[PDB]
Amino acid sequence: SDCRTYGFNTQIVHAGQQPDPSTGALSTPIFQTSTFVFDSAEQGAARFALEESGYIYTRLGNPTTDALEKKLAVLERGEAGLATASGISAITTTLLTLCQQGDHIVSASAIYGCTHAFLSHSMPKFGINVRFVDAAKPEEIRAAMRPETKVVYIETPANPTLSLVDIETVAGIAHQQGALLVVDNTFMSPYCQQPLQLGADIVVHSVTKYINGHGDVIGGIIVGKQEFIDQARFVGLKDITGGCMSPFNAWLTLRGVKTLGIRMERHCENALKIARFLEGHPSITRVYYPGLSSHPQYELGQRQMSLPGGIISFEIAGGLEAGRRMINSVELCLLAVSLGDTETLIQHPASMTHSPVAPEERLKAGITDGLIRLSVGLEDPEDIINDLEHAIRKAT
Amino acid sequence: SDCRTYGFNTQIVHAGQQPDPSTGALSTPIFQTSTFVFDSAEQGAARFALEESGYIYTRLGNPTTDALEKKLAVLERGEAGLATASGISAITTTLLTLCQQGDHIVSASAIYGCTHAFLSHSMPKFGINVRFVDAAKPEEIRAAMRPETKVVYIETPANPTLSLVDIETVAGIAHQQGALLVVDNTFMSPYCQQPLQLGADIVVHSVTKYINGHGDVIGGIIVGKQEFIDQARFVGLKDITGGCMSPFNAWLTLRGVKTLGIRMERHCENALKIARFLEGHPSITRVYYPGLSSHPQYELGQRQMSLPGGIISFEIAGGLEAGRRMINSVELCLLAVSLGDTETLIQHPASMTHSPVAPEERLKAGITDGLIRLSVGLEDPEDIINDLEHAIRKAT
Amino acid sequence: SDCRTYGFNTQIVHAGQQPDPSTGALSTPIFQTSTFVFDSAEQGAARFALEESGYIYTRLGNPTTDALEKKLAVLERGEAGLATASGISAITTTLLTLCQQGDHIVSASAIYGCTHAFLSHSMPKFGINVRFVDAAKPEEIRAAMRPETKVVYIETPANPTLSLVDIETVAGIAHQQGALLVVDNTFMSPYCQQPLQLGADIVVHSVTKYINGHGDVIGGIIVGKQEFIDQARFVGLKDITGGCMSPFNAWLTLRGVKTLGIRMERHCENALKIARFLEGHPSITRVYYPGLSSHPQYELGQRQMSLPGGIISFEIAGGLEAGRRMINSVELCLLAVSLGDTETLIQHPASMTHSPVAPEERLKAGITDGLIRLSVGLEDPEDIINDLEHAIRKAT
Amino acid sequence: SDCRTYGFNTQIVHAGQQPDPSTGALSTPIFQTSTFVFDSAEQGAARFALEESGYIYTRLGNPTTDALEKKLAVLERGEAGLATASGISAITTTLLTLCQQGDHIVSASAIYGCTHAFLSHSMPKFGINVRFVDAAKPEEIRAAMRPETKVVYIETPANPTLSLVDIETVAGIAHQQGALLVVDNTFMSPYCQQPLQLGADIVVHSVTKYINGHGDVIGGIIVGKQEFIDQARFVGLKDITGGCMSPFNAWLTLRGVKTLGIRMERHCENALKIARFLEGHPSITRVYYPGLSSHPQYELGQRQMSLPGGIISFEIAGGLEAGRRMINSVELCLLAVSLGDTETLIQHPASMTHSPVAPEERLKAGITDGLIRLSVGLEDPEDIINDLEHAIRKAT
Ligand SMILES: Cc1ncc(COP(=O)(O)O)c(CNCC(=O)O)c1O
Ligand SMILES: Cc1ncc(COP(=O)(O)O)c(CNCC(=O)O)c1O
Ligand SMILES: Cc1ncc(COP(=O)(O)O)c(CNCC(=O)O)c1O
Ligand SMILES: Cc1ncc(COP(=O)(O)O)c(CNCC(=O)O)c1O
Repeated sequence: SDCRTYGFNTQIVHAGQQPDPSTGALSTPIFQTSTFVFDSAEQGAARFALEESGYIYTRLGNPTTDALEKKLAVLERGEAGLATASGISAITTTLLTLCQQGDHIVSASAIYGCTHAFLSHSMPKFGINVRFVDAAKPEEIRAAMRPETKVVYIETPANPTLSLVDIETVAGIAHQQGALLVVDNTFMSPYCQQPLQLGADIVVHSVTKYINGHGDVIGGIIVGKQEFIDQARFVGLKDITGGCMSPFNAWLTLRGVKTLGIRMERHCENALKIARFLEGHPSITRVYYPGLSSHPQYELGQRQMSLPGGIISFEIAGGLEAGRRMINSVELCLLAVSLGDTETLIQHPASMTHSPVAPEERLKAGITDGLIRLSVGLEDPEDIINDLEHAIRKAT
Repeated sequence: SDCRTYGFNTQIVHAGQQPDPSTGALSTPIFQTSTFVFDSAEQGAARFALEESGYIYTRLGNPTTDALEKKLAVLERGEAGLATASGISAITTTLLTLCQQGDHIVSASAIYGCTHAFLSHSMPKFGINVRFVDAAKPEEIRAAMRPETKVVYIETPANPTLSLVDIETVAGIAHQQGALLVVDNTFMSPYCQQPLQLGADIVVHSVTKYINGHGDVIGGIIVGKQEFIDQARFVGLKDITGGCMSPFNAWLTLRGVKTLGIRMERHCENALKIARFLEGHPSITRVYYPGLSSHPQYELGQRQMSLPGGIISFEIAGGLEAGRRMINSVELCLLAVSLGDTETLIQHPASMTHSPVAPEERLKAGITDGLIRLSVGLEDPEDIINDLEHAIRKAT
Repeated sequence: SDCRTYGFNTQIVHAGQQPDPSTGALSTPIFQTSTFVFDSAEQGAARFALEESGYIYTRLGNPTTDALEKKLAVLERGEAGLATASGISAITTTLLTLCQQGDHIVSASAIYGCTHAFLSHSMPKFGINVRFVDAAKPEEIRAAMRPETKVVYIETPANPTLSLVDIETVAGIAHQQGALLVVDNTFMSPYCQQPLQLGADIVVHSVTKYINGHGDVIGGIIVGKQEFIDQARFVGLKDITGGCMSPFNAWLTLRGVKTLGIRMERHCENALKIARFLEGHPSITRVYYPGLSSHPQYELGQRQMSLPGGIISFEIAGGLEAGRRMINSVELCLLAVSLGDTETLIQHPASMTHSPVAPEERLKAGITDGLIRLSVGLEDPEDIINDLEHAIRKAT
Repeated sequence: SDCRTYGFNTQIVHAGQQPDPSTGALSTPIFQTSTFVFDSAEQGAARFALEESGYIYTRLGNPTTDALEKKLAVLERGEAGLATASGISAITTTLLTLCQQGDHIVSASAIYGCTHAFLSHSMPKFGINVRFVDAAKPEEIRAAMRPETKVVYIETPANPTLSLVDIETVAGIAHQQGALLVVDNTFMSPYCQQPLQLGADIVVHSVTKYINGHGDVIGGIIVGKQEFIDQARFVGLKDITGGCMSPFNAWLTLRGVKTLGIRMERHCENALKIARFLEGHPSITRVYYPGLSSHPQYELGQRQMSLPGGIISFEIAGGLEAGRRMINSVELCLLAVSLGDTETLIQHPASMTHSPVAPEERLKAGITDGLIRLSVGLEDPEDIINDLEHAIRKAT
């Protein structure tokens, strides 16, 4: 019995999971319990000093959460996993585990906004400095390293613009200089990109997105070597963020992840079609999509990703006002944040998430007035395309 | 329609809750969603800049979690609430919201061990110093204050020993010197003690314990003024710990809390009886219980608590080995950590949670070799007493 | 280890439940699985012929549902239990298990309306006849028996009017004449009335009401001898109604039932007060409540019930229109059906559930124009009373 | 806004669902409530007489269950839907709605065993007769019709052997003679076969199988004309079986069904490969699979099914003992009943479900000693094939 051995689809379905030993129940039971019962005083002391296995209390670990963690470790080719309340909590639990006052981080600039603020306004208040670079240009990463640099942090593709970061090249710079690479692998799952295999040390995910895939879990997951994971758990989560995952949330995300392979295939085949349509459209000025040949890092993309992903950005003819009109005129696509659910979602960070954010903040930070982000769900592409077509046509 | 007005039991049942407006559904629906849908671009921008109500995304807020938060705010007489993944996350989200490098905390020594470690080994790594005092002696609290002291932190009664801390007296010292009081109100719920009414600024709870009351939720809750809560939410939780609560966990804890008044009454009436039995027992050397007249702070207890609580500590004749035997000989009482569930739980932090923790660490830190902690559940007291009687008799 | 031995409160908390054997998890795990895994072909054949224990498939049985079933069997002093999708399904699964075409039932007239219709319009279509009697007059029960009478069916107290049925006296008539007694014990739980101890053969409950107690489960439970239960399960449920219970619903109802003893105590102490207030009110013409001395079967009530229950009926000065006004004027009490939740619920079967049901159907069937039914929740009685007082005053 | 209009994948994702109107919550909320609250007495009377919309009480209907019901109605091209506790309860609720004593049913012989027993031993006890025919030979269906025949009942493909039934041809015989056709569409979902479009009147499903697809829900669904559905609901379910569905079970099955299109595609592409491998294997004597050209009804299959399905039966060299060995020697495939989960499941109704069922009962009833049924999950086919190959090789 070793699940690391089977093909990747078999692993998505089976790894971390086994029928319940005392009943045969095939679905992983929801161990919705806060506490666990020891059968002896000495056994309670054994477990508590970390001297024996296994369970003590849900903040510390849980058999439902354990399966999910073993699964994701397997899919990412990591040694171990640690689930968390949110993807944000996967990132902060990681970096607050790795960092004390006086340390330095080097970060991609082109990351998720809530990650940006943690690093911008919160990290330095604990005396941990962060320097921001265009991670697409790995020399910038080298140029910002310092003796106190403990961690280099990246997302690929980069949330807003779908630019890429060469992981292997970034792995070697960070390592040469004594730092760990931490890669947020959220936009791809491990079905699409495996940063650990490229030399990264830690992978984090918002399991909220594709891994759960169903738009009803907020959660995160950390994957890395056993020694780091143990600290992330017994200190970072146990003591610092306390962002542990509900066993219900674990069990939903195990449910969600069974269909990861086939949902990724369909997300990505759908998005390719939609992107090609967007490219040919006279009212669309630019399309950002790793699967379009016109993508500046297309070849990089072809080597480190099995699939170009379910996310498309694009700019519409006429900026802010046209984008507003278009986003108000979709009938199928839903106006919401988050991504990686089975429904097609659309966001206009210009008329929307960044509207009373002064025009000059915006542009510096990769966002245009016409920029629309699409999360492509599992609908028939024709239906999405016709909805897009209608609303674009409406708006220009 | 104002629920702050009704009696305390009516509030436990009703406050924060109303039948679902589009259906009439009386149970608060589980909004197990990650995302929310805006009906306009401009409405999405309104909400996002904090310019209009209400929902955007579950890490930020959720209608299920909102009810629980409004309930607990009401019961504690606070302005607002913020739920969290764990009670630990309620504490760290609070103090990491209030503290940057260079700040000082003054803390009770006699607190929950995981809180102790956060303050001992983790807080100072962000350049935040913590000084530990016997909070039972409020002069010690005064004596340790500094110009950079931002927060005073206490538990009452104090987790291990059930010693008390005079909240009103501690409120005034902390305030006189420009600091906030933060009180962990976990061992009491607000049905028993309301620290905010005594002058505390922030109350935190592990809702895992009594508030949920059913041993199947890990969760926490923060209560305080709107201005602090907004920061705890939009920065501390959104950005730093990311310890948000599953809407399922919220909905269980709303379920759990309906019966808070009657479960507290029964916990406390049961525990009083058991404590009086323990007092009269020739093989029990000491009993720690706020409702026993021999309690050193009995009068303090009588003024700041409506009820003496569901927790008893006691020492058994013969130390470590007798306590081990006793704890291995109970048949009804369950050997487990946590407290405040409907089953009677018993822990022996000597033979157990602190066994390969060298004898000298232990004693300094209030723990004796014979010390047993009982969480008294909802069983018939006679049954618990006879189980206790049998096992004590076994062990000496 | 035998839970039939402890006091009744200890049993409510513990019976049917034990910590999970492979993990120690104290909360009963939710085995939300459809299927179970056998470790051998021969073991799969063993279980399937009923030749060995235990689990095969959730329609047939489940470890979560099993606990609830063992609990309720214990509390009712029955041999075994069988959970169901609804209380209606507990009744039909019972009687369709016990009855073929040509059989006869004798039933109380004063039962739940949906039960009435099953017996009125549905039972006879399968060639099973039902005769309706005032079960309050046990001679009427004797007078309607026939050689083909297989079952006598009753509710006590009787849903609408809170009249009672003498179980022991009805047990002996039914038995003398070769029939089983089936008692719907829903309005009481087993904490209040134990019909099996009085000589009844089968007890059914809508666990939707008090047993779950939290207004978020639809469910039912059957309790009786092992031999009948096995048929109810392997034929009646497996083959006929197929009304099996979700393991989630089981697990909520196990959660709900932990607090049964204390919720019943509070329901009943609250209702007593409210009933006495209603009695003294000049605008209330009649009050129906087993705990009022003016109850016609008060002594019967005193002998077969530990407590008079949480349900009050009463008539208001001025009939239909006054009752409508009153029910529209309550502010705390919620206008809804069902009963036995933690919120106080109020229904006016006159202006409401039976309004376009012609005035003459109604009166025959125990209902008056002014009749209001209150399900008394866990609010402060004073608050309920003042709400009642206000609205009554409004309405007359 | 009309979802009947979009392509079939768009419908799987969207139909029956819309963001929550008072919050925007994109996931359909779990309305885990027993009861609903009316805002007026008169509105409570309106709804109750069926005079206005909408909700009254979960046994009767629920907004979570409603979505699932509207979805499945849409996917099957029916007018309405009604969810149930089990697939068995979808069938009995249907036929007990349509049948009184004296009526006749004509049924396929080759159906699910639990359906068989209901019809064999239970239906006739209510004075409802059933005649069993080889539904593969539609003349046999004609030959058994009677003046009192109300319903013809079929499964296609037929659970054990995967024989087919020509729906259109059977529709016309049943209709010509004044009967309704009822088709159990469980082995296909509506993604694969739409019996209603072929002239059937009622479709039932065990949603336990493919529709939920995740092996953690027991549930069923009825689809048909509004007039029949209303009776199935307000009488058959409300009064007779009472097999209503938990809103949690509904919400899981809505979750499960989002991925129906892609899970069916993968189930069926996987199974085709495995079947072709099984065909070429010298130790496999017979393979039953609608997608193999050697299937006797291959052309029928090609016309009424979009896809040949995820189920394979086959016989192994050497009968009972070889099948036992093989089924005990699989390492990936799980030994369990049920089908249509994401894991590959295998059953040997010879050494197993029918072992102490005397050899002569068996053979009559289509089962051979060597017969193995495979439910093909979402693993890599190569992995399943190699596991099959190994175990077959083991066993012969
Ligand atoms: C790359 C990335 N990393 C982390 C997160 C944080 O995940 P949680 O919400 O679970 O804490 C997100 C969410 N980004 C939301 C999207 O841009 O709309 C993300 O896109
Ligand atoms: C007083 C107090 N505060 C905070 C916590 C932390 O709660 P969470 O486990 O939800 O993170 C605990 C738990 N103390 C466990 C008991 O001493 O066994 C506590 O007792
Ligand atoms: C006595 C009694 N028996 C059975 C039922 C049926 O229970 P389910 O709804 O779980 O199927 C009820 C519900 N009676 C609802 C009340 O009169 O408002 C009842 O009161
Ligand atoms: C065709 C068919 N119809 C109805 C059912 C009944 O479904 P429920 O278990 O939800 O009540 C089944 C289950 N048949 C199980 C399989 O043969 O292993 C079935 O295969």
